[PDB]
Amino acid sequence: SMLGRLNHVAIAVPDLEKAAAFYKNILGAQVSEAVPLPEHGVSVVFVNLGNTKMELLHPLGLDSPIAGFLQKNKAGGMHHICIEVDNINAAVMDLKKKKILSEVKIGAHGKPVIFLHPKDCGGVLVELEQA
Amino acid sequence: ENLYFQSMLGRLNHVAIAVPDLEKAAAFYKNILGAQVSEAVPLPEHGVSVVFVNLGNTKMELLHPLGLDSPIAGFLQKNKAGGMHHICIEVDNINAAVMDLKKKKICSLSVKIGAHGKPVIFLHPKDCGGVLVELEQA
Ligand SMILES: [Co+2]
Ligand SMILES: [Co+2]
Repeated sequence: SMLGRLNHVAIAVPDLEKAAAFYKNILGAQVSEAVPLPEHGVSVVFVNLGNTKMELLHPLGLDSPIAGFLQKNKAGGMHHICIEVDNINAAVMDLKKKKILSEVKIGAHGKPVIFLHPKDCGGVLVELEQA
Repeated sequence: ENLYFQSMLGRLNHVAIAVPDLEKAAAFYKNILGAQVSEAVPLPEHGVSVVFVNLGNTKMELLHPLGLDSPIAGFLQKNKAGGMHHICIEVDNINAAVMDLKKKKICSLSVKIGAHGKPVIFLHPKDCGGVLVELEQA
């Protein structure tokens, strides 16, 4: 098998500051500072849960991919999960061979990623990232 | 970063996904993605059947309604194709946690016995950024 550990769960939030402060000051999580990533059109806050991370996303730019998501879910909502694969290239070829959204691109962690359409995943947008 | 950290929040225990078909969802993660998938476990006391997808560092729970009064039944009526439902974070002691939330004037959605036999509570997604968060005793 090529599948690995869950890298992160992504949450689109309508306010980055108040979302990060909730997990930090209400739930007592270890929370990072807001990191702007213009090449991906989001600002990210990393919530470290020990075994995995939570990514709080906020749009950065008008053509941001998650800008439309927050327009349908104005209060926020779960966006996608990220599972690691030992090799992104053999994975896509095994998925293409298995006749299974994204046309391989460098992800928000500097590693190549792809996104699977939620229809084939049970309703959840699944991002596969090179381990 | 080896900083001073005093907190009762723990590891992420699972991420829950409500699916319109348990069998076809479990088969996808097992046979398409190569994940370790459990057999369907019925939980009538909670009105769901659950399939556990073990990713090593955490688990994903694929939920399907079991009974007409299922709690995720309304979710699957709005999201017919499925969707992410909630996350579950462990706490070192559920009782000290709930009152620390009450002291912080945080109104909770739910203490009840959860799907793993341990006491749980649910926070309203408005205060969590849109995600339903379940706290369960570690
Ligand atoms: Co991501
Ligand atoms: Co749960």
